[PDB]
Amino acid sequence: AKTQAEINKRLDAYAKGTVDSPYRVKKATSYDPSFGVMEAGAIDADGYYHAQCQDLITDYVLWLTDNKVRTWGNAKDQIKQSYGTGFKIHENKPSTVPKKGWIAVFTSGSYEQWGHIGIVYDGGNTSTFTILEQNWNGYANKKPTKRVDNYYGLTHFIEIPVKA
Ligand code: MMC
Ligand code: MMC
Ligand SMILES: [Ca+2]
Ligand SMILES: [Cl-]
Ligand SMILES: [Hg+2]
Ligand SMILES: [Hg+2]
Repeated sequence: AKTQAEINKRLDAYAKGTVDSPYRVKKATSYDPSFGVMEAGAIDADGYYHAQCQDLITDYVLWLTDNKVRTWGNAKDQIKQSYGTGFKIHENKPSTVPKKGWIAVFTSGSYEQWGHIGIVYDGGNTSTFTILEQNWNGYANKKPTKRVDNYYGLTHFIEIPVKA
């Protein structure tokens, strides 16, 4: 498990393009004509579809679990598997405020077909929070980027283990 300080450091490094990850693009990379050239800092964990939302989580979960757990499936499929001990899936109830480093999973509305996923950067309040995510633009080309979300379509949070 990682400490909150380690988690918080890693989130800023994702957003800065400096994260210690072997899946971070070092030089602008392209292989899929349907997507934009991945900029330095984009995370591509599977070698398909350039830098999608789930690529970020694959990397993050690998890091949290010392490379023991590789995610499978699309964003929406993350709530149908377990990343292991100390990971907990919570339904988003309208009371529910997430914590920094938790994983936010969108599975309804326009997000239904593949889902969307990202990391809670600031837990916010009941109205909004700040997410760190890839590919909210659809072009699969940008590094992880922060966005204010209003909980629309957001159905679950994955609580991650945090070391004292
Ligand atoms: C490798 Hg944590
Ligand atoms: C609330 Hg699990
Ligand atoms: Ca990818
Ligand atoms: Cl997405
Ligand atoms: Hg640990
Ligand atoms: Hg939607």
